Amino acid sequence: DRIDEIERAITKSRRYQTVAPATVRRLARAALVAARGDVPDAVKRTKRGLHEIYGAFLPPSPPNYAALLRHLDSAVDAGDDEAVRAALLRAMSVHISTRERLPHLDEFYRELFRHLPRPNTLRDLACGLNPLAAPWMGLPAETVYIASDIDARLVGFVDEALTRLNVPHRTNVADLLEDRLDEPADVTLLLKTLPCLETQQRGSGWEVIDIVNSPNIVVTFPTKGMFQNYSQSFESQARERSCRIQRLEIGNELIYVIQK
Ligand SMILES: Nc1ncnc2c1ncn2[C@@H]1O[C@H](CSCC[C@H](N)C(=O)O)[C@@H](O)[C@H]1O
Repeated sequence: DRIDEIERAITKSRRYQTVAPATVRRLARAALVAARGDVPDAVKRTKRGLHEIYGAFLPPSPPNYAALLRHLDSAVDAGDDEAVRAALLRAMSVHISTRERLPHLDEFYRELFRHLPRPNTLRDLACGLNPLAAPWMGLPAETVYIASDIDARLVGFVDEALTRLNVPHRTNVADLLEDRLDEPADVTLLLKTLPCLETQQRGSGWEVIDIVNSPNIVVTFPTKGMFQNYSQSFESQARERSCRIQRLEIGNELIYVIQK
């Protein structure tokens, strides 16, 4: 019952009302045991935990997605590609992490896909608002975009955006530390996610990379001794598994293209 109680408080009007029930329950269980059974403290622990992995990237209250979609529609309707891209850039900027890549979006994907095969199915885990980029990805017309994150409204908005861009897609609310990763996908994107997973569960980072059913994985780390920290640990861990990888650095992002 104590977990249900915590969750009820975590339906946290504003910030965490639509976070994946699976994520709330996982955090609440760890928080309860760590809080010595004190629900009030368990609630604070969970809330704080949610801010670390989710809340920190988004607004104090849910973003105004309706307005973001409205602008998207006007552009798509007016058949103005410039307007569509402008509306997409504006939307993606609501998510703090995704916002950091916008200045290097074209270089980022132009280069990234030169090191990848032409995908039939692109999976974007802990996607943030990244899927809204794509017109920049030069994806094959038939490519199916599979995106997921930890918030239903964010993911639900990613779905509407992809629908307006007429991009074949499927979207789900999935927690990388529990949900399945066996669905086949030619390429999987794990952009600026590992650090967050490691914080939630030590070692989870590479456990995900290993089980993800994709022969091609792109793992990135934010750069803004952050580059040193991330490049050293990841690279030692890779050479420790004889993983074939190609390193790149675009904008404030350290990129690793993993094959097999
Ligand atoms: N356990 C978990 N499972 C899936 N996504 C998670 C997660 N914990 C955190 N996230 C998500 O991790 C993302 C990190 S920020 C990076 C967002 C996006 N990948 C981009 O590159 O721009 C957030 O969107 C957050 O909601």
